[PDB]
Parts: sequence; C-alpha cells; structure tokens
Amino acid sequence: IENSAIALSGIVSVANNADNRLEVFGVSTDSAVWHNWQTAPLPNSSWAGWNKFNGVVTSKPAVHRNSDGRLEVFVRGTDNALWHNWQTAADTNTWSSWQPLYGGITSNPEVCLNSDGRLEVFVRGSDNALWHIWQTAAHTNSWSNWKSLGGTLTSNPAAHLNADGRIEVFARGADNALWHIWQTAAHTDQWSNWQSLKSVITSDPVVINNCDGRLEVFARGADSTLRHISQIGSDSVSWSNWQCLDGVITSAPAAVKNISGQLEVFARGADNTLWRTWQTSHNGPWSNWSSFTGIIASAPTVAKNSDGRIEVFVLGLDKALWHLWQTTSSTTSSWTTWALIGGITLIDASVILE
Amino acid sequence: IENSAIALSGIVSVANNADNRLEVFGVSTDSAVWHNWQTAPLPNSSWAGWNKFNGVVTSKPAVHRNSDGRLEVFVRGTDNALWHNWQTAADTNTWSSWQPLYGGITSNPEVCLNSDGRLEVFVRGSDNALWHIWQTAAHTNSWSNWKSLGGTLTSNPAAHLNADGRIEVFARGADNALWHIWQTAAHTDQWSNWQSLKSVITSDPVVINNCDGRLEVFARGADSTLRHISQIGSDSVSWSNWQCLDGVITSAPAAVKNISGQLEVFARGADNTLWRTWQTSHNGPWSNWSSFTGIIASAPTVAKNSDGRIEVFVLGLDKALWHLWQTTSSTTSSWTTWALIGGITLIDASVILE
Amino acid sequence: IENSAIALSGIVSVANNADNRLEVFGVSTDSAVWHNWQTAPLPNSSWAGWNKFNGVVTSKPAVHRNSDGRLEVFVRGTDNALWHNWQTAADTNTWSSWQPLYGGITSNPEVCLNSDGRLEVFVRGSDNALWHIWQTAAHTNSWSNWKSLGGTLTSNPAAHLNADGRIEVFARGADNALWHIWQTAAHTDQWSNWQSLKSVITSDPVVINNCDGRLEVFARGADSTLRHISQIGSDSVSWSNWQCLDGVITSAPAAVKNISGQLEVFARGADNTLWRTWQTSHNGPWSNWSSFTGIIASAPTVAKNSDGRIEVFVLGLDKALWHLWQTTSSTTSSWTTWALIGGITLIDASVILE
Amino acid sequence: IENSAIALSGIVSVANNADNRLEVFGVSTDSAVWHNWQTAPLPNSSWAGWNKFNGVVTSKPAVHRNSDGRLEVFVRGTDNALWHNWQTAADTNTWSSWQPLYGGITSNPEVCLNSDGRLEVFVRGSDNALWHIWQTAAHTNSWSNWKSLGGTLTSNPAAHLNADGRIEVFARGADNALWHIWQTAAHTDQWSNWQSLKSVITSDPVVINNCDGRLEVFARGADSTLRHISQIGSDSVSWSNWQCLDGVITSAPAAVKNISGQLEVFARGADNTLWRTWQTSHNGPWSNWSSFTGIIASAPTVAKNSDGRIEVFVLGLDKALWHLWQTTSSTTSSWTTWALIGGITLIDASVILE
Ligand SMILES: C[C@@H]1O[C@@H](O)[C@@H](O)[C@H](O)[C@@H]1O
Ligand SMILES: C[C@@H]1O[C@@H](O)[C@@H](O)[C@H](O)[C@@H]1O
Ligand SMILES: C[C@@H]1O[C@@H](O)[C@@H](O)[C@H](O)[C@@H]1O
Ligand SMILES: C[C@@H]1O[C@@H](O)[C@@H](O)[C@H](O)[C@@H]1O
Ligand SMILES: C[C@@H]1O[C@@H](O)[C@@H](O)[C@H](O)[C@@H]1O
Ligand SMILES: C[C@@H]1O[C@@H](O)[C@@H](O)[C@H](O)[C@@H]1O
Ligand SMILES: C[C@@H]1O[C@@H](O)[C@@H](O)[C@H](O)[C@@H]1O
Ligand SMILES: C[C@@H]1O[C@@H](O)[C@@H](O)[C@H](O)[C@@H]1O
Ligand SMILES: C[C@@H]1O[C@@H](O)[C@@H](O)[C@H](O)[C@@H]1O
Ligand SMILES: C[C@@H]1O[C@@H](O)[C@@H](O)[C@H](O)[C@@H]1O
Ligand SMILES: C[C@@H]1O[C@@H](O)[C@@H](O)[C@H](O)[C@@H]1O
Ligand SMILES: C[C@@H]1O[C@@H](O)[C@@H](O)[C@H](O)[C@@H]1O
Repeated sequence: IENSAIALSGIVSVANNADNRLEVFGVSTDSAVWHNWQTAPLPNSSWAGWNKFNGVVTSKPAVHRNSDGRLEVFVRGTDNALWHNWQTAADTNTWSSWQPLYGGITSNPEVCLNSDGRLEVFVRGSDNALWHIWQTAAHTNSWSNWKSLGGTLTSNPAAHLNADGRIEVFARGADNALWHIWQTAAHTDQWSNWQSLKSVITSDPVVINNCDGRLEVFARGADSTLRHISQIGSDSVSWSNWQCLDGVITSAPAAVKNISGQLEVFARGADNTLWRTWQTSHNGPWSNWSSFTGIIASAPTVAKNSDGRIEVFVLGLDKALWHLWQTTSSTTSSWTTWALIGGITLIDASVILE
Repeated sequence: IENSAIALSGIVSVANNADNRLEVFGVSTDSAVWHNWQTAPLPNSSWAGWNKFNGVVTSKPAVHRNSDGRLEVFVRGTDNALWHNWQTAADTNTWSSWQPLYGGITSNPEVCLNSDGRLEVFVRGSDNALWHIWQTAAHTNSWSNWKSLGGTLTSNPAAHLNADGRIEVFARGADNALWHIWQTAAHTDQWSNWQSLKSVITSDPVVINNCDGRLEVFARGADSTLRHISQIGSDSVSWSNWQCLDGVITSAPAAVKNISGQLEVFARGADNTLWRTWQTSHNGPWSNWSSFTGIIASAPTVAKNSDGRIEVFVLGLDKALWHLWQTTSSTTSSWTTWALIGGITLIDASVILE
Repeated sequence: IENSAIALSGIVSVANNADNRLEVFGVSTDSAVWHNWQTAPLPNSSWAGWNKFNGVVTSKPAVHRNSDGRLEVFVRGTDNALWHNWQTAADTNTWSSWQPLYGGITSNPEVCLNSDGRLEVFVRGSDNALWHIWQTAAHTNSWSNWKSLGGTLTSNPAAHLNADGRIEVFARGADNALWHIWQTAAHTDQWSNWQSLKSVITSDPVVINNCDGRLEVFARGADSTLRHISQIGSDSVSWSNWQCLDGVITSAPAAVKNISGQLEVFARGADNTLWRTWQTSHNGPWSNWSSFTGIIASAPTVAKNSDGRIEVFVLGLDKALWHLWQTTSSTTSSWTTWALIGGITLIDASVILE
Repeated sequence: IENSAIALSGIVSVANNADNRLEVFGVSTDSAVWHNWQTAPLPNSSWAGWNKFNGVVTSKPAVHRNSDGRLEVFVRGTDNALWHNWQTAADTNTWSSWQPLYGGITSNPEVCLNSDGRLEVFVRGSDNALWHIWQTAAHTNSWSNWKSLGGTLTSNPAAHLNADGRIEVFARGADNALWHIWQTAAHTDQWSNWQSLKSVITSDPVVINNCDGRLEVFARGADSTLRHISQIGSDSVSWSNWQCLDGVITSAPAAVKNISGQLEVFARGADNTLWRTWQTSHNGPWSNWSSFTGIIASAPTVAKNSDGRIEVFVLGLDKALWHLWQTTSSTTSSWTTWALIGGITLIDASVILE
C-alpha cells in the first residue's frame, strides 16, 4: 500500500434511536439513501425492511441522534452541497425531505453533538480546508453560516467530544500524518491551531473515549497494521507515543467500548475476514486478533444494542448488508454467524478524495 | 442515632435539560413545586428565577429527562396518589398541568429511565411494598397499570441501570438492612426476588455506576459514618464486603462520577458543613473528608454541568437555596463559595415514612 | 472490647531461609525457643521436627533473614535485655548460642532489614519510648549503641521499608491511636518526628507494601472490625482516610501480597475460626470474609513458599502448632485442612505490655 | 537492518551486592575481566577503581548474586568452556580464581537464580541447542552435569523467574522469531517444549516481571523499532499480541521496573544518544522517547540503587565506561549528565554468534 492510501470504509452509518433501536443508512444502486431498523430493541428483533429516501446523493451518509432523540442524516448532493433530513418525531418513521445546508464539499460529512445539545458538521471544503457549520440552538433547524478551520486534508474528518465537552477533530494532512484541532472551551466557537500527531496513516482516523476521559485514536499505518495513540490526560496537553499492533488489516478500523469499560477494535484482516482484538485488562495489552468466518467486502461498522450487545454490519460478496452480534451482554458472550438484511444491494458512495 | 433513622435528605431534585442546562425542583412554603434553571450551559450563567407550578403537593418532587429530552416531574398529591407534569418541548418553558397516575403512595417517588427509553417510577405503596408503573412506549404518555414488587420498605427506593440495561432497585427493609431487587432481562417485566445486602443503614441508599460497569452503593451506617459496597462484576452475582469510611455524617450522601472516571461523595458532616471525599486513584482508597465553609441545612444535591464541572445545591440557614461549583473542568479545580439562588424559601416535603 | 485491648497475637514468627524453606520459631512450656523447618522447598515437604535452643526467654521471638541469607532470632531474656542467635551458615542447622545486645526492653522485639543490608531492631524501652539498635555493617555482628526515638508506646512496633528504602515504624500511642515515625533518608540515622494517623486501634499494627510502592496498614479497630489505611503515594506525605471492613475479628490480622500483586488478610473471626479476605481486583474492594473449618487459639501467622503458595500457622486447641496451605500457585488454588506439626506444645510468650 | 541482525549489546554486566552497592563487570583491552564498585550505597558514593581478574576470556561476563549474597561471575574461556569466579564472602573483595564448569559454548552465558536459591546458567552449545547447568545445592559449588534443552538458537538466551517460581527462557530461533521454553514446576528439572511467540526480532530478547506477576518481553523488531509482548496472566497459557513503539533504536533495549511499579525502557536511539520511555500510568500507554545528551557507543545497562534511583552505564566514544543516574528516588527525579568511571577502556567481548 502507498502512504496516501485510504483503507476501504464502512458501507453504512448506524445510530441508536431515542429508544435505542439500531438503524442503518446506506446508498443503493439507484444512488439514493435507504434505511432499515430494528422494530424493537430486543436480541431477537425483526428488522423493518429497507425504506427509501427519494433523492440522488454523492457521498456516504452520516447520521446522528439529536439531543431531543430525533435522528438526522447528512449527505452530499448532486450539486456538491450539504443536505440533511430528519425524523420529525423521535422513534417515528415520519421524515423530512432533504433540505439544503449549501456549501461546497469534497469529503463525506462527519457529524458530532456538542455538549450543549447542538449538532455540528465537519467536511473538507472546495479549498481542501476543514469547514464547519452548526445548529445555533439545540435540536433546532437554525444553522450557522459556514466557517473555515483551515488546514489541508487528505482523509475524511473524525470528531469526538473530550470528557470536558470540547469537540476535537482528527484528519490526515498533506504529509499523510495525523493532525488534530479542538475547541479550547466547551461548545464555543474558540478553536486551537492545527497540530500534528506525526506518523503516517493509511485510513481515516477513528476516535473513542476511554473510561477515564482520555481520547484514543486508531488508524491503519504505513505498514498496513493497526496503530493507536492516546491522550496522557489529567492536566496534560500531551499524547502518548504511537504503538502498532501486529496483523495486516485491509479496511478502516472500528472501535467500541464494551460493557466492562474496555476497548475493542474490529477490522477486515489480511485474509478478508472480520478480525477482532480487545484489551485484555484495564488499559491493557491487546489480544491477538480473532477471526469470524466469512469473506467481507467493506470495513465493519460497529454498534451497541440497548442491552450493550455488540453488533457488526458489513457488505457481503452478494453486495448486500450482513450482520452478526453477541448473543448475550457478557464480554465473554458467544457470537452469531453472518445473517443477511436483504432487499436491496449497496454501493460504496464515499467521496473519492483524490 | 437509632438504627431506624433516615438521614436528612436533599432539598431539591436536579436534572440536565436536553441542552445540558441545570434545572432544580423544590417545594416552597405554599406547598407547591417551584423550579429554576440556568439560562445557558456556561460557567457564568445567570439563572432564570423561580417559577411556580400551580398545585399543592405532599412529597419531594423527582425529575428525570425523557429519552426525547423533555423533563418530567413526579410528586405525591393531596390525594396521596402519583402525579406528573412535563415539558411539552425539550428546553422550553411550556409545561403540562399536573396529570394523574393514581395509586396510593407512602414514599417519595423515584424515577429511572429504562435502556429502551421508557420512564419507570418506583414508590412505597399503601401496604409498604415496592410498587412500580412505567411508560409502555418510550417518551409517550401511555402508562402501564400499577404492579407490586413486594417487600417491606423503610426508606425511599433508589433505582439505577446496570451496564447491561437491567434496572436494579435498592431500599431499606424491615430489619433496617439494605435490600435489592432487579430486572433479570433488560427493560423487561421479569424481576428477581428481593435479596439482602445485610448491614444496617440509616439513610436512603444512593447508587452509581463505576467506569467498569459495576454498581456501587453508598449509605450512612449504624455508627453514623459513610459506608459502601460494590458489585464484584464480570460474570458474578456477588457483591463485595461493606466498608465504612471514618467521619460522622449528618445527612444523606450524594455520589458523582467525575470527568476522570473517579467517584466522589458529598455529605453534610458532623460540624454541619459540606464535606467531600474522592477516590484518589482508580478504585482507590478514599481521601480524608475535606470541608467547605458554611453551615448547611440539608443534604447536598450534586450535579454536573455541560462541561463536567461539579455543582452542589443545599438549603441554607435562611431557608433558601444556595449553590457552589468547580470553576473549571479539572479534577483539581478550585471551588466557589456558597451563592444564593434567591426569590423563594424551601421546605422539606419529604414523605415522613414512619 | 476496650480501646486499650491488644488482640491475641500469632504464636510463632516465620521466615524463609536463603533457599526459601519455611522455618518457624515459638516458645514451649519450658520457656525456651524451639524451631522447626521444611526439609525442602516443595509442596509435599516433610518438616524436620522440633529443635530446641537452650535458654529461658521472656518474649515472643522475632526472626529475620540477613542480607547474606542467614537467619537471626531476637528475644527478650530473663534479665529483660535483648538477646540474639543466628545460623552460622545460610541454610544450615549450626546456630550460635544466645548472645547479648543488652538494653531494657518492655515489648516484643521487631526486626527489619535496611535497604543497605543492615538489620535493625525496634523495641519499647524502660521509659515506654521507642528504642533501636542496628548492625553497623551489613550481615555482621558489629552492633550500634542503643538510641531512643521517643514517643509513648502501647503496642508492639511494626517496621517496614518504603519502596525508596526508608524504614518506617508504626505503633499505638498513649491515646490508643496509630502513630508512625520514619527514616527521612534511606538507611540513614535521620528520622522524622512522630505523627498521628488518628483512629484508635485494638491490635498491633500490621504493614505491607502494595505493587505500586504504597504502604498499607491494617489493624483491628475500636468496634472490633478490621480497618486499614494507605499512603496516597507519588510525591505526597499524605495518607488516605481509614476504612473499616465488616466482620468482627478476635485476633491480630496478618497481611500477605499474593502472586498476582493483590493483598489478602487473615484473622481469627468472631466464631474463632480462621477468616480470609482478598482484594478482588487491583486496589479493589474486598471480598466478604471466607472461613476455614476449625477453632483456632491464636492469630494466624502467614508466609509464602518458594513457589508463592500461601501457608498459615496457628495454635490449636491441643496447644500445638497447626498449618494449612494452598495446594497450587494460582490465586484460585484449593486449600488443605489443618495438619499438625507435632512434638511440642507452645505458649504465648508475648510481653504483657500493661 | 537485516532480520538476522543482533543489535549492539551492553558493555558491562551489573549487580547489586548483598548490601545493595552496585558493581560492574567488563572486559578490557587485555581480554580480561575487570570490575569496579560503589564503596557505599549512597547517592554521592565514590567508586573503588578498576580491579582486574587475571585470565583471558572470550565472552561478555554475566554476574548474579547468590542466595547467600555472594556475587558470582560466568564467562567463556580461551578453551570455549564455561568458567566462573565468586566472592568468597558477601560484600568483600576476596574472590576465587576462575574455576572450570567445562562444556562447549557458543554464546554469552546467561545466569538466573531459581526460587529455591540455586544458580542456573543457560548457553548456546556446540550444536546450537540451549544447554544448562545448575547448582545442585543453593549457594554451593556443587554443580550438575550439562544437559540439553534442544532448539536452534540465533541470539543469546534471556532467563527470568515467573511469579510462581518457574524459570522461563527466551531466545531467537532459526526463523528469527522469538521462542521460549519454561520449567513446568518451580525449580524442578521438568521443562516444556519450545514454543514460538512469532514475530522477528533483531536483538537479544529482554524480559521483566510486572507488579501483577506477568512477564513482559521487549526486543527490537524487523523495522528497527522497540516491540513488546506480555503474558495475559491469571490461569492462562497465552500471551498478548505484539506491539511496536515508534522510534528507531540502534542497540538492545534495557528494561527496569521503577519504585512506583511502572516499566521503563532504555535504548540507544537513531541519533546514537540514550533514549528513555516509560509507562505513563498502570499497564499504560508509553511516553514518547526522551533523549539524554551525548553520543554513546553501546546499549545501556540499567540498574537500581539501594534507594531505588535508576542508574545507567554505557560505553563512551573514548571507549571508557560512563554513567548517569536519578538524583532522588521520585519517578519525577532530575538526572545527572554522563560522568566517567575512568582507569581502563573496554571492549565488546560478546560472542559473535554467526
Ligand atoms: C440530496 C438531494 O437530493 C435531491 O433532493 C437533489 O435535488 C439535490 O441536489 C440533492 O442531491
Ligand atoms: C463548505 C464550504 O463551502 C463554501 O461556503 C465555500 O466558499 C468553502 O470553500 C467550502 O467549500
Ligand atoms: C459477509 C458474508 O459472508 C458470508 O456469509 C458469504 O456467504 C456472504 O456472501 C457474505 O460475503
Ligand atoms: C399535584 C396535584 O395538584 C393539584 O393538581 C391537586 O388537585 C391534586 O390532588 C394534586 O395535589
Ligand atoms: C401504588 C399502589 O397503589 C394502588 O394500585 C394500591 O392498591 C397499592 O397498594 C399501592 O399503594
Ligand atoms: C449555606 C449557606 O452557608 C452560608 O453561606 C450562610 O451564610 C447561609 O445562611 C447558608 O446557610
Ligand atoms: C536468652 C538468654 O538465655 C540464657 O542465655 C540466659 O542466661 C539469659 O538471661 C537470656 O535469658
Ligand atoms: C532499650 C533501652 O535500654 C537502655 O539503653 C535504657 O537506658 C533505655 O531506657 C531502653 O530501655
Ligand atoms: C487448629 C486445629 O483445628 C482443628 O483441626 C482442631 O481439631 C485442633 O485441636 C486445632 O484446634
Ligand atoms: C577464564 C579462564 O582464564 C584462565 O584461567 C584460562 O587458563 C582459561 O582457559 C580461561 O580462559
Ligand atoms: C554446553 C555443552 O557442552 C558439552 O557438554 C557438549 O557435548 C554440548 O554440545 C554443549 O556444547
Ligand atoms: C557517553 C559519553 O558522552 C559524552 O559525555 C562524550 O563526551 C563521551 O566521550 C562519551 O561518549
């Protein structure tokens, strides 16, 4: 792989509804977003079946739950602008049409919830800088003007809240290194400058918070293995050294914090099957990768059910969506084998960043 | 103190709105619930001023945020039944009138959110058993019938979600020991029998979840000191031994999990000032109690702001509400001194359980 | 129990030889010290049988391994002075006679090894102060003069090295509180003043080091339950709050750090059987006490074998020594039932401090 | 670097005496072992000056403290056999002549102390297998016959005790991977088969025990960065995945467990200066490498003083020994700059394994 490669992404975006039912969003062969959902937040739930949103789109969709429980989806349109739609009531299948947010965008959109309940969206813009736009009142359709955060991006952005409520954004730069930028006061328009975390990454960055409030970042490296880095925490502005984990991976990674407070990462492996690794104790070392049966055609997208069971979605070789999950809440739970969520096929609509 | 004492309670119930603004609920000299709130989730926010809900009540009010962001308050009425009111839209001061849930209740109400978005309320009933009633659809005014969980209670109930989504309820029994009962499957009407955690407690029990998903319970003991116990976790049905902490306390305790993932407890001390103790490292031993200046006339009620700053409310010697808070997000932050939230005086409306 | 009670002590002192074989020292009905030992450091080792040291003694004996591997025993004599004897070669049954160290002593002796290889002995003296005497060259019979550390003691002293090589000594004071005093530079004659850790204790204090270098102290409290306190560590001069553990105990406690780095404490319980409690995770909460079958007539004395198996010695109702042990090295090992180390009976020679 | 490279080794072997004074052993331009030592275990100690052992040698020397405190040194002779010498009394400069242990050896010797006080030495033999010989009685000159443990080695062996007293040996195999072999019962002649830990390493392996009893292994990898792996512990036979740490290193690493229970590693860096990294919390992530001033000409050899201060020895550009150290016991201590231990120059006598 080249230093400038971006590993194969997830084929859906997933959210929990207000009632915690899982719901997935992908793009079909008609270049439209479709969605499907659990009918009940139970281990044996049926799924509703695929439902279409009319309108042609030109990126992967990003979904987030508002602070009033309503799901809202962001996508690039045929005009290269940002568009969004939403549930008009939490847990209900009454959606708005696609509505315009304008701008000129050149990445998939990334959405985060501020600590004061306002959604905020981050994209690469026409000048390759990071741009952003936000709700100006929590869970309301009153949006700011577009504003630039500068930089030169070569991946999609990834955003996460610090434990103190400050949004921090990670993105690969022109030197193929991981860069980041952050709010310097919680949920305020006061941002740092861009700083480098060095290294080279060959996927979009993925970020998660540990129990103790430290952000941890995962990405594929130049040698095609998973690597990770973390905030050293307490008063400090610093981060750890980077570490690689052995095992060649062939997609973006997806990270989750299990019921027990420990980190787990999923990725397509060198043999094109799903691999999983977990921290074996607190902060701990990481397990050898474990494989699930079956060749997969996207990165995993990982979610947690209402009862904390982990569930993983992928593109199959039939170009449909498949999933598997933990059968019980224990971190030692058994797993199911891949099952089909049939009715449509999906395409990878991700923006070709080059 | 007698084994059957119940330490002085908090004078308000507090919640975060959908936008994370703090809002408090107490009962004034007119025996009505009044509320007040931060106008913005900022460290220097003004407060709106006290607003009254018409109607005479006969318990402490309990508030919880619905899964759609709307606050909802529960209280006993003049008819000894349960009543409730709610924001009709998240973050807005448009409330319903008090509406009936019926029943016959003999404690303050305790409200919990299931892991599937449905509110559930626990009370002592006319027969001294634990009773419960719940939303049958998330964030909707469709409520179940009343149902009994048996037992014989001598404190108010305290409810908390396990990390796997099962509600567990703690209450003092007829032998003055801590008892508990739990959902055996997440957000389902399938409950355990009552089991004893032994000991004797002389306050309502207070419960919190640690980072690693273990519940921990705090209460005042027979010797008037704080004591605590925790789930041993992983696969186990067991709990730890009890431990006491030195230092005589003179109110119910209030527990909070700080930004760093560590536990802190607040309580009125032997000298009638606010005391605080914290875990000095992970799981760790506990700090000696630290005091804040000023005599206080209730237990503390503790909350966290949108940026993780801890804030504490108490009844003053003037019978008004006072508060203090961390000036910044660090666990080493300085604290303010008590400041008045003036405009009304409060009474302790707690149900006299004897 | 009275605040000034001192719980029943262990009936033997135990050490590991240079080869790690266990060896025990007690006083028989002839008021002489006798000893016995494992013939091999193996789980099924035979014991040599009881061997007598000629000479009448008037305290419990204290043993320590020199920095050259030779065991050395300290005891009060018929003249109320300190006496000592030693192996003349490591792992060999060629002992010196009792030889004089003089002084006037009014407690059992306590021996510690400095971090520079010199033995040091702490006693209560004729004026009730703490006194000490030491080897002036490692593992040599060149001893200092006696020197006073002041104070007013009401228990035997207990000494332990800090992780940085400074000896620290714990003893109950005239107010029945735990006091302590320490070297302010490693293995140097530069000591702090006495400081109080407050509380009241009703046993000799017992001290151990945790993995992370923090000392932890265990003692029975005024309410006859185990209590404990620890250094908060890093740069700090401070200690934690005290915690009690439920369960009435009826002897001194004995603490051990298992193979896994976790603390375990043993004590005679309220029913006069051996009880055990362990930290269930790192720093963690403590397990409920677990009992072994059989009424015992002393506190436990606890040791670890060459392979880390824990072994516990007690006085039986026949007035002989009994022991039990872990059958394998795991912290989940099964335990044997009490077995007799027959051939003599023992008396409790502890100095009656009142 | 090639997969079969073995990074530059330490220029001395170091031990603590019975009194904890540091003492170093190297080979000079006369192909003889010389040694030097602290005269007192103090932060400002003078060093005695270089003293020669007569006799020409043909490997790096290995030293270990016996269970009776006497230092003992192992080296290959001009006849390719193993030879050894020892202090005839702990802490004294009265040494034996070199005495024969015979055999045919083709690596540097590695010495370990069993948990029953017997020294054991591991070498590569004439057939490239691992061979061993041991004291048959603790701290005695009664040695076993030579015995083979098989395998095919391409590095020097590294031995360490498990927490349960079982010796485990690590060595690079014919495939350049890390292999290991272990006692299956403590201090017994009952060994496992060889098993692979996979990976490729380009230095001798270095092993240390964590607080919690898990062995951790450090080595340079194929990409010239530090990598490490650990036992997953409790009941398990398994190890973690390998992790690399960023930063190109140019010598063997040296690992130490500080006062606080945390791991630190030292290595010559890409700029030929001494680099250091530490675990920033428990098990934690690792700090970015920190550099000390000055170009160095060997790997570091790391030791701890009687008071826990870390001290590091290296070969200078003048071909003499230099050292630096922590000025106080805190893990935040300042460090000195390199100072000369003058009087001789040293050569790297390591056996050329190819
Ligand atoms: C998502 C939107 O879909 C339709 O609504 C188009 O008219 C827009 O340009 C956009 O593609
Ligand atoms: C998202 C942003 O869209 C508009 O406001 C442009 O002027 C910017 O360059 C950026 O493309
Ligand atoms: C991910 C799925 O894996 C197996 O179940 C295959 O049979 C499917 O086509 C799909 O690739
Ligand atoms: C809270 C309610 O307040 C009024 O609405 C009364 O009519 C009810 O009995 C109840 O007290
Ligand atoms: C809350 C409950 O109220 C009614 O349904 C009563 O019949 C019960 O006894 C209990 O008091
Ligand atoms: C809690 C407050 O503490 C001090 O500030 C007093 O002056 C007030 O009356 C009040 O008791
Ligand atoms: C331990 C010693 O035993 C004998 O050697 C006596 O003569 C001494 O006074 C002392 O009791
Ligand atoms: C151990 C000490 O013995 C002597 O040196 C006495 O003068 C002291 O009072 C103390 O008793
Ligand atoms: C400690 C031992 O416990 C039981 O085994 C009794 O039969 C013995 O007499 C002794 O008390
Ligand atoms: C270390 C030994 O040194 C001398 O004693 C030689 O005679 C031996 O062959 C060996 O080299
Ligand atoms: C150390 C060993 O030395 C002898 O006993 C040889 O026969 C072996 O091959 C090995 O070299
Ligand atoms: C390790 C030492 O580093 C510097 O102090 C140089 O001046 C020396 O020659 C030596 O290389």
